[PDB]
Amino acid sequence: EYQSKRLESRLLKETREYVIALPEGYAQSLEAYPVVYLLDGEDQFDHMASLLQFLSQGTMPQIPKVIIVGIHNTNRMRDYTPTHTLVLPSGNKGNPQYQHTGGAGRFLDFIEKELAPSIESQLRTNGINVLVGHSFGGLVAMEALRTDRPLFSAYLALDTSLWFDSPHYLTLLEERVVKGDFKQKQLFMAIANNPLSPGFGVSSYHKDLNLAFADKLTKLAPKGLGFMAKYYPEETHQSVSHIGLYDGIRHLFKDFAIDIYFSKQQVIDQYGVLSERFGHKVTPSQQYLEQLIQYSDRQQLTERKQMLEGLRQHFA
Amino acid sequence: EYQSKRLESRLLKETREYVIALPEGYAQSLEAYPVVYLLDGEDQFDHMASLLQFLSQGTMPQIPKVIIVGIHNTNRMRDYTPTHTLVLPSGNKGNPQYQHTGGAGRFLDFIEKELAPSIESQLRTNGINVLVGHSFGGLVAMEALRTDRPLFSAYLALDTSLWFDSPHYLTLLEERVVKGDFKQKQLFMAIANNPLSPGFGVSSYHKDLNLAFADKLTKLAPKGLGFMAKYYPEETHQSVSHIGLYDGIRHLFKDFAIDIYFSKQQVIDQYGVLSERFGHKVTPSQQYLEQLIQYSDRQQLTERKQMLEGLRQHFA
Ligand SMILES: [Cl-]
Ligand SMILES: [Cl-]
Repeated sequence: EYQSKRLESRLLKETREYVIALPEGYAQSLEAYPVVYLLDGEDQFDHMASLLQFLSQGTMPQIPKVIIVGIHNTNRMRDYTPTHTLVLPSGNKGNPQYQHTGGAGRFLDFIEKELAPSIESQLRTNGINVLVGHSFGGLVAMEALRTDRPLFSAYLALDTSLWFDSPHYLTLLEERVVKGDFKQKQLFMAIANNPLSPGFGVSSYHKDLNLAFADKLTKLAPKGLGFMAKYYPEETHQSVSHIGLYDGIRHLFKDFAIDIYFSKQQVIDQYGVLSERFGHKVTPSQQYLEQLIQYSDRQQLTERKQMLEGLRQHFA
Repeated sequence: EYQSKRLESRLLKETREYVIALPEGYAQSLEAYPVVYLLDGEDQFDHMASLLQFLSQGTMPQIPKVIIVGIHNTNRMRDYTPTHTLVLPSGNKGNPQYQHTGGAGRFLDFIEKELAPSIESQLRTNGINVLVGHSFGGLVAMEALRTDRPLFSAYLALDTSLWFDSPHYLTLLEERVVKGDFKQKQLFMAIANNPLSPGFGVSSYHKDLNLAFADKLTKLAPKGLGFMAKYYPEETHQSVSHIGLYDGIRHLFKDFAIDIYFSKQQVIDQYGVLSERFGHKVTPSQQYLEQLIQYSDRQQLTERKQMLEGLRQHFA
C-alpha cells in the first residue's frame, strides 16, 4: 500500500516522481520512523518494499517499522553516475546515453534539498535515513559517502558498478577511504558472482573490483565507518538486489532487538550504543515496546512486564 | 499483478477464494508452466509471489517461470489439520476453533477434485505441481505426502506445526517414512528457531519436533524421496516463510539451469535426470531457450546458438 507522488525539481529542472510506503500502525500514534530510500524505484520497489514490510511485521519483527520511499528514474545515466565518460573500461564507446553521465552530485542535491525536506515535512521521521542502491544505484550510495552527505547514516550498496569510469572513479573512492574519519556512517556491500562485466563480455572484472575494494576497506578500517560485506557465489548481478537487501537490512538493525529472555538498564545502554553508531539519537520504537508489554501482560511474564513499562516511560 | 478468483466448493459446501499470478510472457506463446500452490494466501501470497516472480525475471533467471496459485482460508483450523483434537500438547484445551480440527483430508480433496482441475482447464500447466505450506499449512504438505496424493511432486514445508496433536499425528508421519517407497517425491523442510512453542510458552518443543523428524528422514533415507532440510537459527516461526521459500524453491530448481560456457546431449541427459526425479516429463522452458539462443545470437557465440537451436527443435 503506497502513495504515488510528484515533486517539481527546480535543481534538476523536471518533474520527479516517487512512491511512499507508510509502516503499518503509522496513523495510530505520533511515533516517528526511519526512512529507507530506495533507488531504481520503477524496477526495485515492489520486491524490496514487500520484503521490508514482511521483515517488520508480526510479534517478533526482525527490523523496525520504516517509511519506504522509492525514487523513480528519468535520466538514469545522468543521475546515477558520479563522473563523466563516453567509454567502457575496454576503451570502447558506451551506449549513446553515456553523453549524459556525471550528474550523481546534482541528483543527490535533489534528494537532500528537495525530496527529503518534503518527506520530512509530510511525515514524522526520526532522523535515521538509509540509502539502498543496486548496480549504478550503488555508485549513488558510494558517491554520497564519498561526498560526506549529512542525510544518510547508512548505505546498502548492492553489487555496485565500480567498473564505471574505472580506474578514475574508483581511485577517488579509495582516496576517500584512506582519508577516513567518517561522521558515524555505515556501509554494507553485497557482492555477486556475475559471469559478465560490461565492455568485457565473459569476465570477472566487475566482481574483482568489488572484492578488492571491500578487502581494502576492511584492511584500512577507516575510523567512524561501520562496514560489512557479503559475497554471494550463487547470485548474479541482477538477482542479488533481493538477498543483498535481506542480509544488509537485517544486519543494520540486528542490535535493535530486545530479547525478553534482560533488564531496563541493559536496554537503555544498548540504545546508547546504537545512538553513537548512527550518530543520531536512537530510541526503541514505541509500537515494539507495546507489543513486548502485551506479550508480557497477556502472558503474566514477571517483573519484565513492569521493566518494559518503565522503559516505555523512560523514552516517553 | 494477479487475477482474483472464486470457486463454489461442492465438497467444502462454501465459496472458496483464490488468486493467480501468471508468469511474464504467459500470453506470448503456447508454453505450459509448473504450478506453485501457496497456502495461507491471504497473508503469504504477496511477499511469496513477488519473490517468485523476482527469482525468474531477467536474462539469467534463478528459477523458471511458474503459475502461482494463492489459496485463501475460510476455516484454517478445520482445513489445515490432519487429525482432530481439542487440546494443545500440554493437555490444556485449545481455543474453541479446535472443535473443527481434522479436515485436512477434505481440503486436499478440494484441491484435487475441484481447484486444480479448474486451474488446469483455464491455464496451460505442464504437470509439475508444487505445494508450499508454512506453519499449520506445513501440515497440509505433510498429509499430502503422507496420503500419497498424486497431484503434487514437490513440497515445501516451512516450519511445520508438527506439535499439533503430538505425539499422535507425528507418529502417523513417521510410520509413513519407515514404509517409504515414495513415488519420486520431493520434500524441503525449513526449520526456524522460535523461542515459543504453542501451549508451552518459552520452549523449543516445536523446533525440536522439526529437527528430530528431519534427522529421522535423513538417517532413514526412504526410497523415492529427494529430501533436504535447512535450519535457520536467526529466524522465527513467522519470519522463516520468506527465506524458507527463497532457499527451498532455489534448491528445487537448481539443476534446471543450462550454462552455455556443454552440448545438445548434455541438456537432453540433464532433463532426463530431472524427469526421473520429478516422476514426470520435464523439458527446458521454451522462453529460457529463446533467451539463451538470442544471447548467443547477439554475442556471435559459436554454434552454441546452433546447439541451442538444435535443443530447441528436439523438444518441439
Ligand atoms: Cl562523513
Ligand atoms: Cl508416494
